[PDB]
Amino acid sequence: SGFRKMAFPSGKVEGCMVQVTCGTTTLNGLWLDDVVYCPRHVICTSEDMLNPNYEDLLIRKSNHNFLVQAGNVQLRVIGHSMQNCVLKLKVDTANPKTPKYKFVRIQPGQTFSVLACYNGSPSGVYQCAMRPNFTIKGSFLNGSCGSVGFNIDYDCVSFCYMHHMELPTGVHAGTDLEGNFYGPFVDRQTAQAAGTDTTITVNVLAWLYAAVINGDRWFLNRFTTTLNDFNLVAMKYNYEPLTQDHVDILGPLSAQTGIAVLDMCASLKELLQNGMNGRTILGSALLEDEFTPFDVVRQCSGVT
Amino acid sequence: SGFRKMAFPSGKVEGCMVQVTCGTTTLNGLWLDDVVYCPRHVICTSEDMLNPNYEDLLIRKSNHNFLVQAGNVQLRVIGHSMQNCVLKLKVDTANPKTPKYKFVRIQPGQTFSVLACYNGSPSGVYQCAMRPNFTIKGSFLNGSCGSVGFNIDYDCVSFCYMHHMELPTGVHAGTDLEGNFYGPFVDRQTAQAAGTDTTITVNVLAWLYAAVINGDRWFLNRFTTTLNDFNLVAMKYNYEPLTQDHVDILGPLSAQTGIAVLDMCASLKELLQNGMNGRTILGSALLEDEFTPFDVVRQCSGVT
Ligand SMILES: CC(=O)N1CCN(CC(=O)Nc2cnccc2C)CC1
Ligand SMILES: CC(=O)N1CCN(CC(=O)Nc2cnccc2C)CC1
Repeated sequence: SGFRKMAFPSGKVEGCMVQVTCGTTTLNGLWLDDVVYCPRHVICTSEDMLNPNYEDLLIRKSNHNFLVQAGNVQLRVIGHSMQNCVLKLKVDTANPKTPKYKFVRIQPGQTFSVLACYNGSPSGVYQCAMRPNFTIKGSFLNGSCGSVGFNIDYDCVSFCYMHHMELPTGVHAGTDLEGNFYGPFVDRQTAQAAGTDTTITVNVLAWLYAAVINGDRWFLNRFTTTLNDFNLVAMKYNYEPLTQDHVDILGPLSAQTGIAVLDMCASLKELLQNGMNGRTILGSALLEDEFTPFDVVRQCSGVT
Repeated sequence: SGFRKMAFPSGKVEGCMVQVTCGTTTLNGLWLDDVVYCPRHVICTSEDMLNPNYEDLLIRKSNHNFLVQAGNVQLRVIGHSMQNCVLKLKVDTANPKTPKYKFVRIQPGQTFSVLACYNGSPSGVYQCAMRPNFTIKGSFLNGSCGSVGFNIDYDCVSFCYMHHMELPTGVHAGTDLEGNFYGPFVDRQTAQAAGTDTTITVNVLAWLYAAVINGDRWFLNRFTTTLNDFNLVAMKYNYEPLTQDHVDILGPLSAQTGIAVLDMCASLKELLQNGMNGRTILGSALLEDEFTPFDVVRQCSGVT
């Protein structure tokens, strides 16, 4: 028992972190096989930042300008290329610590762990969700670019995010490992609109199931609702509309607790309409949406 | 910017996790140099659990009864001994992945990361605080015993906790790495009183400084208070009394923000007396006490 905002063990990803320096800029790189991936803005200077011409800036750079260091060992760069907003630096040595891995583009509302790094050195690990508006609310300071987000399925690391920027609002934006930004963001120091965000309804329901499993039950009521009725409340409270696909993903949790998904929706409806009345659920005084139904099942069964 | 409940990178500790089986019971062990540490209750059976005579139960066991497996490799046990509530199994091979390490007994109110493990395999990592009453509110299922808590100072891992039990209240208890329980707990399946707990005042203040640094400032007011006055409020709201030692530890945060510690106390006093009024601080709707002043400084400066 107990429910915590748990991150994946970061060991397999720590073994891939390197430092990348180009000119005066230092950030993090991800060394997998004989390739180091890093944000392309490592080639920018302070003036360039406002509207960089990345193709022109990269043409001024040669393999020897990319200084890549894995702790104490220096890597020899034998190729460089830009793919979307990432640079791929081919090195002459395959990372001996390369885990089994995949590059995946996650969906908004899915969760992942972030290994925050500075100068190629890991500082901490935390779990977070890709917001419906494609931003993440992380903890990143200057030098954290190139830190990655990932999930782990037994021995396979699926990298889903590489950190690129902090928007003027203090929220974070980045790319998949092919350098495509999540959301409308660009790697420029410009004010950029993040879409209207919503709360991830399916995750809040999953977390209400985690609460019941772990003994927090005060919010269960004598009511039920329909998807239509619930979605009118979700609309008023800026929650994602619930679909049958979300109900289907909550199936295992519904089966385990014996609480029908629409009955849990009626509990969530009453919490949205009345608040928590100064009470808590799993140590939180708000409705948590950073746990997917998969996360809840995994934590509640002890998956390694 | 951004502030997250960050755990230490778990790689150095993942490399130490092993599985220990004695009879029908399997739990986790910590392999450091040529010693494997694990909870002594690995030698109990269902009947024994209520009041085990550990000295007698261990006398029935020989080195060959302790099956220790590090992933796929089997370790050869050449000695066994009980120290307080831990067993130390001497093995014939020093762990090649042994990091620089220390065994420390943490103080109540201090924080640490837990690497939750099942069958010697890491499942996740989360940060938590040792409650003032010496319990932890973790996420542990059957098989998680032997999972450890730790802090990391650059390359040195200070192990401070080994998980032993879940109290009937769903809270967790364990020992330091010398097998001494934190708090009054014993390794028996008996109802056990956990002391009256309090909120870690110095940590809530540290977290209010983290909030101001990261832009959440709505709670700052035109008031000040004294340690005496603040401590009358702390008393009413079951917060730890604030001392000059706590004020001194908040010094760096006070210097960085320019907000005197007693002025932050007056903000905390108003939040205790009036609540959050449906607002949030760093994504939380309650007063968070799981970040020490050290944690706040480290996260706000990017320490690796
Ligand atoms: C070079 C360029 O066009 N830019 C504009 C500056 N950015 C730098 C940037 O966003 N850093 C950063 C990331 N995360 C947290 C904190 C900070 C300070 C990179 C992309
Ligand atoms: C052998 C003995 O005297 N006991 C009594 C049983 N306990 C087992 C125990 O507390 N397990 C556990 C730990 N954490 C979360 C969930 C569970 C189920 C070990 C100590």
